[PDB]
Amino acid sequence: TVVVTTILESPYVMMKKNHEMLEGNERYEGYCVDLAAEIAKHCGFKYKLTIVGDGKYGARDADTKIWNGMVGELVYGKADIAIAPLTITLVREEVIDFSKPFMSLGISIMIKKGTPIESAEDLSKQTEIAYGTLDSGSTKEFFRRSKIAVFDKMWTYMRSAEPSVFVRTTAEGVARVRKSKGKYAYLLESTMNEYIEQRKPCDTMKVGGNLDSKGYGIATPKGSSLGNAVNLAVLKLNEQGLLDKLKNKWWYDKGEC
Repeated sequence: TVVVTTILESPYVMMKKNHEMLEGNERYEGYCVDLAAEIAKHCGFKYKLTIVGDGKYGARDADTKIWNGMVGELVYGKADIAIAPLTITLVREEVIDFSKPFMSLGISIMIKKGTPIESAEDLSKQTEIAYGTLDSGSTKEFFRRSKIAVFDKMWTYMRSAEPSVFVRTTAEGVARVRKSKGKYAYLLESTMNEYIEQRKPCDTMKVGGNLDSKGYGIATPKGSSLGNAVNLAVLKLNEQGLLDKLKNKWWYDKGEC
C-alpha cells in the first residue's frame, strides 16, 4: 500500500468533522484528496492518506542538515509519495523528483474591497497603504532578491516599514487585511488569494497579474517506482480537462461569495 503524505491546508485536505466515525482515506476531503484518487486509479496502486507529522512543507535546516515536512518524510523513507500543494523548487528538486505541475500559481495582491490599489506598481508608488509578506519564505525572498525596479522599491519600503508589515502566518496576513480598514495589502500565493476571495465575509479581493510563476507538483523519492507513472497521469488528467474541473469544484462551485 502506497503511503501518501499530505498536509491539512484548505481546500486541499480537510478533516471531515465526523472523521472518528469514518476510516481510512474516507476521513478526508478536498482537492488533493480527489487528486490522490485520480492518480492512484491511473497508476494502478492502492494507497493510505497520511497527514505529515510536523505539519511542514519541506525545508532543510542549514544547521542540522535535516529536511522537515513532507520532503523530509520522503527523503527519510516515512512516505512513498507527496500529493499536496508542494511548490516545485530547485532545492527540493535536488533531493526528490517532482511531476509536471498539476496547478499553477504566483505572487499576487490581496486587498480589502475598496482599497485603491490595482497593481504592484500602485503599491510601490505610495505610502498611505501598508503592504507586506509572510515573515520568512519565498515571497519575502523574492522581493529581497529582485532586480526589477518596482519590486526593489517595494523591498526598500517593506524591510524598513514601521510598524512591521511582515506577518508570522498566512492566516495573520489575511486577518490583517480584513481588520485594517483598507490600510494594509497582503502579498501571497494566487491560489490562496483566490480561495479566500470565495469565502465569507467576502471582503477581500485579488488584484493585478501574478508577480512570478510557480507550480505545485507531486513528489516522489529519487529512483521511485512511482515517478514515471504519476507524471504521465498528471499530464493525462490536465488534457482530459480534469484538473480544471477539480480546481473549479473546490474554489468556485463550493464558493460562498
